[PDB]
Amino acid sequence: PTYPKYLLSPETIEALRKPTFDVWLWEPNEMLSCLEHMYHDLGLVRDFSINPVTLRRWLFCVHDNYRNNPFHNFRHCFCVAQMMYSMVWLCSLQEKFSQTDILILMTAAICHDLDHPGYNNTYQINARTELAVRYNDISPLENHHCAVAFQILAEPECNIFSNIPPDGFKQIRQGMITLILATDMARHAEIMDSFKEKMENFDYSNEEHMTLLKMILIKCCDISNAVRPMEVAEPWVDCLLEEYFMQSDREKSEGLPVAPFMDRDKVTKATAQIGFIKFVLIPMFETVTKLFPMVEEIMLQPLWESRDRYEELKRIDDAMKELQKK
Amino acid sequence: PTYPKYLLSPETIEALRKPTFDVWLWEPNEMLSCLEHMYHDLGLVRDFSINPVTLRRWLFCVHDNYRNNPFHNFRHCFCVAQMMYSMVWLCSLQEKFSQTDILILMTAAICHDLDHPGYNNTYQINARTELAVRYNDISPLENHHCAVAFQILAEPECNIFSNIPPDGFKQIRQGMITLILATDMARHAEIMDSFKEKMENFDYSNEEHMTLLKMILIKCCDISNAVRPMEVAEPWVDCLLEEYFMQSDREKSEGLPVAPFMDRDKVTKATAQIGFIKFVLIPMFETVTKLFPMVEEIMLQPLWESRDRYEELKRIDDAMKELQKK
Ligand SMILES: CC(C)Cn1c(=O)n(C)c(=O)c2nc[nH]c21
Ligand SMILES: CC(C)Cn1c(=O)n(C)c(=O)c2nc[nH]c21
Ligand SMILES: [Cl-]
Ligand SMILES: [Mg+2]
Ligand SMILES: [Mg+2]
Ligand SMILES: [Zn+2]
Ligand SMILES: [Zn+2]
Repeated sequence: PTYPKYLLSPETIEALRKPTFDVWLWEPNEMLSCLEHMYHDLGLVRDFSINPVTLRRWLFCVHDNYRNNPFHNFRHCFCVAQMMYSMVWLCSLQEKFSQTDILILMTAAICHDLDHPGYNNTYQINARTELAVRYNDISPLENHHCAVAFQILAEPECNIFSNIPPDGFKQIRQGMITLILATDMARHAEIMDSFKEKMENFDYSNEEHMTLLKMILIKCCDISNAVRPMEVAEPWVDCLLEEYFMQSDREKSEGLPVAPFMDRDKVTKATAQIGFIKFVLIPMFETVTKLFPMVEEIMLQPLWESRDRYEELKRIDDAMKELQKK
Repeated sequence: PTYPKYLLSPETIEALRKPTFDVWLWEPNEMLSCLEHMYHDLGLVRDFSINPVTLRRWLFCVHDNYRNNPFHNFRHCFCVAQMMYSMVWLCSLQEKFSQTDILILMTAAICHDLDHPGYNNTYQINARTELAVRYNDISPLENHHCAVAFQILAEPECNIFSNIPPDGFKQIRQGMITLILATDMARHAEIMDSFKEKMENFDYSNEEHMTLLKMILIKCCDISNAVRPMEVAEPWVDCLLEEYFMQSDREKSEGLPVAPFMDRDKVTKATAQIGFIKFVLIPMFETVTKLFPMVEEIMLQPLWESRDRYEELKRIDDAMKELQKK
């Protein structure tokens, strides 16, 4: 009568293009079909002569190399790449960007957290891990993500880039690296600044302007959870906090600095979200809206709502804990 | 390491181009992935804007509409379509045919036995079945295969021709009808003569000449299982005879006429093959070799070897019956 799960119904194909898409409904293989579809639908399979079979193997290998972390997992990977896919449609990015650029944006989005250990850079550096030693305390996680990405692509079976002349590869690889390395939150302010600076007299044919825009785009998708509808956004926060508490417990247990923002004893869902939405998320999207007006209605709207929802929740949190003493 | 069965190895993708391909090793879902690969690899998806998912849904629906016959089943249609794909490479057919021609050839190969009951035309006509009545004793099975083919494509989610302009559709539809109908073995000698007549002075840009070549090609692929290595060829013969025996049993049991060549009592495997190879297969391929010289060494040769092998088995079979029969 009807078809297997991995064949996407036309309703799904439609919803995939929109930020309201419910990421929680799907299972690993379903998600892999979606990612696969994105590559065809954006015409990347066509313009880069990607063998459609290689692509499936690549996607599967990528899935294997994500870990069973509360937040930094394949579902998140999928979530980021889906957001990226929405923005290509919403902002008509194919008008402003070459196909190469779109290829870079999508691949980097899929790859950006490969083999995340579930503990942040500060953990690596303070605990003097293999990765910190290997990368000399310079964005060890992001370097490793990027290294794993190209290890997968160096494998013949998984090499979606096999039909691209060497000079194209070099350009793609350089783009991915920049993008994946830019997801390190430590660099946030720096990148924001450079962007804001160039944002004063922006030129779509100045390569350094474009590079920064791509950087901002991936950063946007990276932390775009709070942009999604409340039902979808809310569980992600719990997962993130779960991961943070796991780290601080270890850090406490081994005698390493604990970040207050990760401390089980100091942190509440609302206080965590409020400053983050208000001071990191909102300003970042505000700046993007100057280039793409539609972003306000689609991205800023629900962020404002989330801000208000969490501010109100804090009032509640405060009133309740006040009650329990005086 | 561990890729699912339905992700085809690069070795598999490779062997798919040769007529030595072992059709028996594969589960339905793998056979589906192979047929999918063919449409991409030949540029059919590209040149006809076939929605990659619709292709998959279409293939699945086609699968659903094949029956569980000993011979006339989905593995057979896969086998036929795989042989056709080999022809395209072996004989460099893309230098001779439009992409529209290829699409007709592939699609008709896939659709050519849809919903086969396991009883041939002679059975339908003599038993006055519903199909024989519907089609007035004119190639009733083949007509039925077609109708199902187009009933499948009439479903929007299965319609791999959605983005083909109406003229193109009419042209494809006409081609497919001609080819599927040419698979009725009652017409074999008629078609051979027409082709041989054209063969005296063959014109690659005469439409009548090409229509006939395409008819011969589908006919070749249809009975081509006999051209594969012994290990692959022989089981098919047992399957066909199972179907034949099932029918002749019914015909005896219902007082209908029985064809000698389908008779449990009159037929040996060896004697059936020798006859078929000598008076149907070899002459057909011999005349095709005059247009495509490479066919001799890769079809005709295995056929000669086969004919010799079965001649040996016959000597041994005869000796066995010389011990029974009282
Ligand atoms: C406060 C900030 C440095 C830590 N931080 C973060 O890095 N990401 C990605 C979040 O989604 C987030 N939410 C609260 N804090 C967060
Ligand atoms: C009965 C059999 C020896 C003849 N025969 C046949 O008629 N068709 C259609 C085949 O595909 C086939 N394959 C092997 N023999 C075959
Ligand atoms: Cl506001
Ligand atoms: Mg990260
Ligand atoms: Mg038939
Ligand atoms: Zn991330
Ligand atoms: Zn057949």
